[PDB]
Amino acid sequence: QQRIGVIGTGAIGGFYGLMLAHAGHDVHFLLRSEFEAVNRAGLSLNSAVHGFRRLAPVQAYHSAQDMPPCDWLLVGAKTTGNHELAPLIRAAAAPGAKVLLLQNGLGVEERLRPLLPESLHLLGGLCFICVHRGEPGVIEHQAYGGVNLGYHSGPADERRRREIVEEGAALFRESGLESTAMPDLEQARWQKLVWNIPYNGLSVLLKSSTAPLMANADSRSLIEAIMEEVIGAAGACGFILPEGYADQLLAATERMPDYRPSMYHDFAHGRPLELAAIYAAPLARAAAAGYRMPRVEALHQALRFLEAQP
Amino acid sequence: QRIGVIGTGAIGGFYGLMLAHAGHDVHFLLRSEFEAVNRAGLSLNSAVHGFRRLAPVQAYHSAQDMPPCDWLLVGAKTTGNHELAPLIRAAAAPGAKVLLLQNGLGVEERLRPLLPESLHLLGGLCFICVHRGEPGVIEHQAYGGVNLGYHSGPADERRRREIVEEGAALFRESGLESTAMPDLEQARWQKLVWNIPYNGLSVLLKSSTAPLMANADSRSLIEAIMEEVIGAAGACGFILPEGYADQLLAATERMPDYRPSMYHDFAHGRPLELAAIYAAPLARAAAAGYRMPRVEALHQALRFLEAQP
Ligand SMILES: NC(=O)c1ccc[n+]([C@@H]2O[C@H](COP(=O)([O-])OP(=O)(O)OC[C@H]3O[C@@H](n4cnc5c(N)ncnc54)[C@H](OP(=O)(O)O)[C@@H]3O)[C@@H](O)[C@H]2O)c1
Ligand SMILES: NC(=O)c1ccc[n+]([C@@H]2O[C@H](COP(=O)([O-])OP(=O)(O)OC[C@H]3O[C@@H](n4cnc5c(N)ncnc54)[C@H](OP(=O)(O)O)[C@@H]3O)[C@@H](O)[C@H]2O)c1
Ligand SMILES: CC(C)CC(=O)C(=O)O
Ligand SMILES: CC(C)CC(=O)C(=O)O
Repeated sequence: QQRIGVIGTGAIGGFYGLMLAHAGHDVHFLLRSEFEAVNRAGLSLNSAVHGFRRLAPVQAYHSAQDMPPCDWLLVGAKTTGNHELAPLIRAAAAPGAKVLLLQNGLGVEERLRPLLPESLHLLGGLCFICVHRGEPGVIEHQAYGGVNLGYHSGPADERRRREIVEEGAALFRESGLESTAMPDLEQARWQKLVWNIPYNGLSVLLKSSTAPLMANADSRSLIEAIMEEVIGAAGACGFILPEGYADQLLAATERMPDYRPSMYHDFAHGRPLELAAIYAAPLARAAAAGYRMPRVEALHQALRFLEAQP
Repeated sequence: QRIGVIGTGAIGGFYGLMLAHAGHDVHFLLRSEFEAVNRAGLSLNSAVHGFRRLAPVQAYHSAQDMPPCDWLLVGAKTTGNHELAPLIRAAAAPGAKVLLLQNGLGVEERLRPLLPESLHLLGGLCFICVHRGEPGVIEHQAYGGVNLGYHSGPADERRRREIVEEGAALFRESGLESTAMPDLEQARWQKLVWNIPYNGLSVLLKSSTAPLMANADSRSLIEAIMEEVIGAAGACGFILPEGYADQLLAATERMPDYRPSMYHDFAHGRPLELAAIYAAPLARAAAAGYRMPRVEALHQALRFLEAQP
């Protein structure tokens, strides 16, 4: 019923694009390194939640200008190349399209917004999912998959903004995925950092997946201390998270399957880490509030050092 | 002045050899590399002084075989006092001076209950870049000075200054720089400003001093850690000299690329000196109500790494 465009068909874009297509939506994929392989072989998903899923043939595109105008654009690219990202979105966007950034970090919508026409709605999609590019054209989905949507900016008034976020959530729900409308995209991005900041960084730094990090008492105490810093930074910036929120997130991660965070896969494959959106932007916002995050600041410095080493 | 060396590694081998090369009667107790040292001897390749060779050397595999020494240079690691203590006692002459050429905080006090109260327990702060190369070979890269401080023993206020002065004179006799320190605790805190950031980050970031100093992010991290140790020392009653971080950084800039002792330990599978270098300063700072979040986090990361397969 809706024409969906996927700008950046990686683990996230491939997964959500495939899931929507399997729900009967008209999905068009823009691919980069794997366009040729996915164009011929197709898209396939190994998922512990949804079983094996395949799309063949896929409506795949190597040029964004080849794509037809889409009502929703699912941005699955990393936050690392914003000026490379913007021209593609405008090309594939139908009049008044909804742009949904399926991206981690803080301040990402504001940073992309100057390049996007004011006629386009800009939304944030916070994905709680364990997923990675496993094999060329194959997506490895380990757990979860829910997406929470929030409206950032666009021509909609307050009622229409809620309707558009609800419309986006319902699309994923129709696909068999969990989805809720968030009242405050900025508050939700801060909440998501409480998990991404310790786990993404320590997985790279300590060369470890989630289970050994939770099993060892020192890493677990370090994770909790980092969580408190992010929660304090969120509070200092005007967003007070729920009571005992660190304990809730720690408990759920213990129930998580053994998992290597997205940033771990990035570091192993030599891809740029999303340090700017996940670490630098929270650190800068907290500094503006006069709130120091010593452990996060030190972790960011170590991550930058590791990226720069031969 | 019979000198004994308990733990003839890089540190014990270096200072023992320098004393022996200066005519002293030095007796080396060895562990893993005894048979190698007993045949080849001790060779010192020093970028500061040059090449020195001690062959043959008075080498021992058990402290029981050692004669009673007036000075005991302890160059062992701080990770096995239960093994270390009977060795010191067996090699100690009556009223001997035990010099702990070891990093960390609280090191002497942790050893004092296992040594007779008639022995003089001293600390030796060694600012030096030295490591064991091939068996029997000591690779000395930079610096080498030792500052001495008195911790415990039967000596009165007068003899405590004389004993610390006598030990410093031995090292100055051998061509080394050596200063008598009035406060061993403050001097140990000073040495921690270097070993806390550089030992841990070398293991954590799988790197040596040159890459850590050349990268702007790791350099800022080192500095931030240094200010934590400085602030903790001041919170515990020991105000360190001003701009000591900058002085340490400048010395490290003029250091050849160096792997701290803890880096060699991790690579060889030996236990890391975390208890003396991190746990003790953290607990001491905690009792003073001073928090070291970066050092606390570094210590947790190191404990994680040491427990991994
Ligand atoms: N479990 C997860 O993976 C997860 C969970 C939550 C949130 N996220 C967030 O989702 C976003 C993507 O993460 P990911 O795991 O999916 O990484 P990924 O597997 O590397 O996917 C990123 C995709 O974007 C493509 N891309 C980037 N620029 C492009 C351009 N101009 N044109 C066409 N394609 C372009 C990349 O192409 P190439 O593959 O050819 O390089 C890649 O396919 C990140 O912001 C991440 O924080 C990920
Ligand atoms: N440039 C430096 O190396 C440097 C500088 C400043 C401070 N330090 C500190 O000096 C001390 C020793 O450093 P290092 O570089 O000489 O290490 P090292 O090369 O490993 O030398 C240690 C020597 O003592 C032995 N040993 C280790 N633990 C022992 C124990 N519980 N009991 C008896 N003997 C033991 C070792 O036996 P094996 O032969 O079997 O290994 C070895 O012979 C450490 O506290 C270190 O932090 C070193
Ligand atoms: C639920 C998290 C594992 C997803 C995420 O944010 C990531 O892997 O980067
Ligand atoms: C004086 C330093 C270069 C030595 C040190 O801290 C070490 O190697 O453990």
